Amino acid sequence: SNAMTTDKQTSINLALSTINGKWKLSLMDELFQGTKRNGELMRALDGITQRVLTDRLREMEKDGLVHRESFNELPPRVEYTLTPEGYALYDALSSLCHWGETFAQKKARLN
Amino acid sequence: SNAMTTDKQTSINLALSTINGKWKLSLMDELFQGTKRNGELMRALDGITQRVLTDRLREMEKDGLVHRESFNELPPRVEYTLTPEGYALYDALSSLCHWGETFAQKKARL
Repeated sequence: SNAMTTDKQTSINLALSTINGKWKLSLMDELFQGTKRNGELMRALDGITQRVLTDRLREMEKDGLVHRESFNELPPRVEYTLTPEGYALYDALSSLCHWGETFAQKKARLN
Repeated sequence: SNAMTTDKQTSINLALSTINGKWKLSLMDELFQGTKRNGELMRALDGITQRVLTDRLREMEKDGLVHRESFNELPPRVEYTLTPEGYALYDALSSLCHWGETFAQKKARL
């Protein structure tokens, strides 16, 4: 928030720790396009195992980034989405991404 | 920009690498409100030596984050500010920071 009482380094670090784990950025990219079922994520993310996938989603749900909704259907259907904070972190990361893209292109141009 | 051709992971890591150097987040914070002289920065950052203050500022200038302005007056003086790129990276880190803050606060209430 840039509140003067907030230690910036500690809270940058804490924020990154929720999203820096293997697959998590890819997972977030998939959920940003829209609601996803387990099988869709299994297909979209090449070489991820179901054990790794559920582990990731569990951590991300815990951290408040991913919402898991179960539908009482025949058979039940489980939807994954980004939370509001999930979307907010997606946006912060896209801004950094945009920064690093511009910077890397300047380096290539002047090298 | 989330263009089809950009790897986001690599882009994020590159941005972070420019400010992960010790002191740099703090320098960038001191420069936000505007122009700073070497002595002001020295006094604001406890334990920084002139040597590493100059080393950081030089790296941040090379990375296009910091502008170094030389004034040719009596006597000459140098002033440091953030560039538009520097401000753009600062904004992006602030959004990240805000998120960690909300997260720690939520954790604290529980």
